[PDB]
Amino acid sequence: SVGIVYGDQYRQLCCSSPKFGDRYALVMDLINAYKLIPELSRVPPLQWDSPSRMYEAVTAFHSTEYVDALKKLQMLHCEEKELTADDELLMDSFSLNYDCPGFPSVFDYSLAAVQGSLAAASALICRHCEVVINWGGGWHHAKRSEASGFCYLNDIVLAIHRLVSSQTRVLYVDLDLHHGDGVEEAFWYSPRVVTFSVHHASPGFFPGTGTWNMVDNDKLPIFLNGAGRGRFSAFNLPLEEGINDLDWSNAIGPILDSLNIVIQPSYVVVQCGADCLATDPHRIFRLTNFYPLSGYLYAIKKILSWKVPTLILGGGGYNFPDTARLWTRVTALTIEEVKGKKMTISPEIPEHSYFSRYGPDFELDIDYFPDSIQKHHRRILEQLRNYADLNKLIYDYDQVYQLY
Ligand SMILES: [K+]
Ligand SMILES: [K+]
Ligand SMILES: [Zn+2]
Repeated sequence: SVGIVYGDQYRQLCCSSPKFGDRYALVMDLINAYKLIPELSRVPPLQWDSPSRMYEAVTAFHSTEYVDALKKLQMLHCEEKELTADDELLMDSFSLNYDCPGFPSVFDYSLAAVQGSLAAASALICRHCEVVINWGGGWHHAKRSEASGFCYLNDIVLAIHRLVSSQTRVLYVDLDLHHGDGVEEAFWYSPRVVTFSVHHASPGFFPGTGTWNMVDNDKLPIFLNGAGRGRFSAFNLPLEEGINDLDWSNAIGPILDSLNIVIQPSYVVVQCGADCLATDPHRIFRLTNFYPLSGYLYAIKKILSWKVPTLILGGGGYNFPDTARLWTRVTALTIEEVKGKKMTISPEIPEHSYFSRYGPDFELDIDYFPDSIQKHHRRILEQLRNYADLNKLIYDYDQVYQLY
């Protein structure tokens, strides 16, 4: 069965932030408008028996000082008076400012994503669901003691921790426009959680990592890829702007297949940030949600074909209607692949709460008309072999080679 995280309180909290506003409501309501909810298993967000238990859970990754500061940020933003100079300095020291501002619900909002992704992980662990979706989660940039890119708590890292602690190996796949730095860092030293991010990278583009390592020497630059026992276990594919569905699919396809073959993961966690869409305000990549093929749908279908318990998460995407259009198709596709039953989504957006937001055409398709990679493939193939050799993994080097 395919599970999805939702709930009345969950929805309210996920819609309480200034940056993402009511995005989660549009997503879930569009899924509902397409009559998909009865096909899905409702997974309630996790709750804790006490403040201490909650704190224990979140500090499994985050520092106590950082969690304390994030809690204080909420309290301060629920008061009339301005922050003191000392409190400003404190918040700045955790990057709780700039693109990670405070707001009255900042702690509750951030924690909600954690509640949802932990619950999703548990439903996979006890085998209640074969796949679980959490469109309220996917906050890949949050660090141990730093907020980053409107990510305050890293629900992904905490969920993966739960999965690995349930030998267990986890494959993390980050499809967002931006490098999955927080998750990559969290597992930099662990061979058990392999991370793979495909993203745009270019000078001055956030967050700046996931590409060639810039250092003071004249040698050709190279990629960092993990450390200690985690050497070779962090994979990255930076792509130039403008890439379309087909080229993006061909770029990541062989990599995904080779990773599954070599790693043989017990769980897959996929971050499906929707900011690669051609209609995203970034205007960097040109992916679509087309399903006659959308790069996103191509990747998800491939991952699902592995029949490995899978967690599907959200992430970036500041065009709310088109993010909803994409995730609705991802959800329908997941039902179809898992349950082996056909879904017939009307090409026309059905009347519902937010119908008006889908102008002007009101169709399910987004309103859009559509050497380096070979070098990356060779590099990645070499890294995969290196990872396998270091971890004494069994597999056919030629079969994997033939994938590319
Ligand atoms: K990414
Ligand atoms: K790793
Ligand atoms: Zn992003």
